[PDB]
Amino acid sequence: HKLLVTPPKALLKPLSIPNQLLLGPGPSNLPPRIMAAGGLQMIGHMSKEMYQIMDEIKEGIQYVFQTRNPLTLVISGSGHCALEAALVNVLEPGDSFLVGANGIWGQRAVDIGERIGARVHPMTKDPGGHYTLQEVEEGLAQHKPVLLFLTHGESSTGVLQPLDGFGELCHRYKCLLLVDSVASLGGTPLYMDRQGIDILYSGSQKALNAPPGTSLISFSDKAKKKMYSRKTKPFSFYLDIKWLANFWGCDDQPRMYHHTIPVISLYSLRESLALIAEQGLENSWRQHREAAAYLHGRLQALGLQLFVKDPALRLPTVTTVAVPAGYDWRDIVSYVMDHFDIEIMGGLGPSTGKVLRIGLLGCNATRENVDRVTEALRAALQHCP
Amino acid sequence: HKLLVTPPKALLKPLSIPNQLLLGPGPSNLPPRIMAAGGLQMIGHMSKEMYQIMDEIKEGIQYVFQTRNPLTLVISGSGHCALEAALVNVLEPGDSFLVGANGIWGQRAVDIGERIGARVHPMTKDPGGHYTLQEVEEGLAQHKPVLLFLTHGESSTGVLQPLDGFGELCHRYKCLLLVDSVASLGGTPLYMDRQGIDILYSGSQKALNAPPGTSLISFSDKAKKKMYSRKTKPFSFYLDIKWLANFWGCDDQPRMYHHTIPVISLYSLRESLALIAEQGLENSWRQHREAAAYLHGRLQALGLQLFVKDPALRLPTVTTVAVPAGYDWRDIVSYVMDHFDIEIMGGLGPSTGKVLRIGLLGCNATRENVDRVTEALRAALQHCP
Ligand SMILES: *Cc1c(COP(=O)(O)O)cnc(C)c1O
Ligand SMILES: *Cc1c(COP(=O)(O)O)cnc(C)c1O
Repeated sequence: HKLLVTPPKALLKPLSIPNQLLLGPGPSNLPPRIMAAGGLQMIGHMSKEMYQIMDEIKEGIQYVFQTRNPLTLVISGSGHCALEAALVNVLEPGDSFLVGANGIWGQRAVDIGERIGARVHPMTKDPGGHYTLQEVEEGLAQHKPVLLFLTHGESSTGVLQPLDGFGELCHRYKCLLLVDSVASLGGTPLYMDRQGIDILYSGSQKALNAPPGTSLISFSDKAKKKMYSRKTKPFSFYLDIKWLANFWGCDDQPRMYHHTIPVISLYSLRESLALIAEQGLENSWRQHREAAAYLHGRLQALGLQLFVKDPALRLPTVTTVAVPAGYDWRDIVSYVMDHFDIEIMGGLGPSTGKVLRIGLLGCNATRENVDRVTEALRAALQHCP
Repeated sequence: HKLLVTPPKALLKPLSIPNQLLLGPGPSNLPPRIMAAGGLQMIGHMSKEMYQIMDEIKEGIQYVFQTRNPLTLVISGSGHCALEAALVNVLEPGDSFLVGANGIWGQRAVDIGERIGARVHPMTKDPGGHYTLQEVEEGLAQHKPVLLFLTHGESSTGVLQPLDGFGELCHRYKCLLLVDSVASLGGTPLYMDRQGIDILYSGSQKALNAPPGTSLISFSDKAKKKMYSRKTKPFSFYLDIKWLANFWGCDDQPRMYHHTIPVISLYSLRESLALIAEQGLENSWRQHREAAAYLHGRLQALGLQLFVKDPALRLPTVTTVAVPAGYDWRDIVSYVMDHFDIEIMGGLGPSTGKVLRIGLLGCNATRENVDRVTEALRAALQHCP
């Protein structure tokens, strides 16, 4: 009858949070509109009003993806969860799957691919390598895979991958194209339909400035074919597209309960799509281009060296800087946080220990924050060791 | 170069939401403290401050679960996603899995079990059936399963399942116990450790009144054994416990990035655990008992008949009422919403069409809302057909 665990003393103090300027690869600081909807009251997860908001979010994804794919919806999970949803519904165990292992994203896409039992083919490329359209038409012709995965914005390495024709290509091989646009969406040009991409996904907490935990996905009719006619059943119920599609209104059938959508995160995601819709994709693209170029200038002035040699290959949203020799990078990062309240990051996966990563995302890709991060990284450079 | 999709006109209007009194099985209305943290700014998903909040959330789960299991953490997904996480790490394909199919929850637990390739054994019981400790010791002895699943609070049917000894039992069969306490946690007594439960999970949007999209989970050392020594790799990367455990600080090794936790939802979940810690589990349990009894009284007065005959079996958090003959239930539900701005629900799964469901959850389990829902359901009863 007696209680083993007593109420935690930490929980009896008020929730307090530090004020940080988040200039790493994400998540990023939230604009006022997005904090506001986050503080909103609940409505029924199946009210007609919730359905209306969901439908608006749908159009929002279609606008930012540039597509009319009826099979377009939010995944109730982080970026990873959309990637996993893409793979777990598309790949039968047995299917052949070709992955551009450019950075950690291609690796994760492999790890998942393996886990769901697939003939995965690692086109390994060193941290910084953007796959050649020449390397691709060889790789896929060679392995005749049902699916290719490619990272658009490689936030692990800072690479901006060209996408043109790969869609036209893959289609000729009866191959569907899967693109990770989590870091790239909103920050650089992308056209799901015109570039004939089959599965595009992005995440909430990058250029869109919504809080992390939701993600975005769209399937071309070809993918819709393959998924609705697979013999095997996806190893996941949570991520089962047939269920998700229906509840999200992509069917002929009335919405059936599947799982409880994250209502409040949807309010905030909605707003983030409203915001970029008001700005406009091209205006937003330009801002990210302009901010990144500015940031590049200042870093080079500091004596710092950009990690990606060719500028046309540089991801505007996440800039990667080689590590200043004679410096323990961790100090640099710590000094920025410790003295300026600013978050920047280091390497991830392949790029671990080899780079610093600086993000410029949505309402935060500004000349000012470029100034703040430069003036912070200058000071770091002065007294780090 | 030209843009197919134009910015959606719906997104160019401000986000507006109706004011609803949510008295169904969840999600429920949010208290002020929980709306406030929801409107908070972002911090680094890997800042020491985020780690501190996560650790406080951990204690919070340990307190509300009544456990010291080191393997205790939040799942970045709805209730379903915790259930799926439990199953996908515990069950090897081949393993024998025994499920109390009392309501839709047992069914979902089957569907998943099948999907991950398991020897699932459906102890079907009609909508309302609480498994007999007698039916259990037979079923599990018979099938020698590695895992049993049982719904604690059956929100599909309104049944409150007894749990005592099943833990002691299952252990004697070298069987791990898995309990769904999503609807029951905070609202009725439950003691993970004292009742020797092996895997307990709950969800954020029921009695805790946090927004939907996160969930809670804990593994006993026995489960921790089985999971860290399975030969096969879980069909999911997102839900892989080895990765999740590490990032959540349950390891000897420093936290490695896995996926981006939903920072803002964590703020809100934290607060919801702070709130129940201040109230206290027994005080909260009593409130739900008192409110439910009150609600029961009023429903019976209306001529309405409680769906679960024996009162000791009634889930305090979700009350189920048989459908008044001569009434199309959908009208009743609609009339409540249309005239009173109140949400109540109907059947789900097995109980579809056969019942109405009324939820009493956390700060919302109050005599007042019992009054409001009674006075709304009286009026409905007057002029429904
Ligand atoms: C941030 C990011 C993701 C999202 O990962 P989560 O942590 O799961 O949200 C996915 N892909 C890329 C390329 C990213 O930069
Ligand atoms: C509400 C509830 C859940 C949660 O389901 P999600 O919609 O995935 O959050 C799980 N189990 C039971 C018994 C519930 O009442």
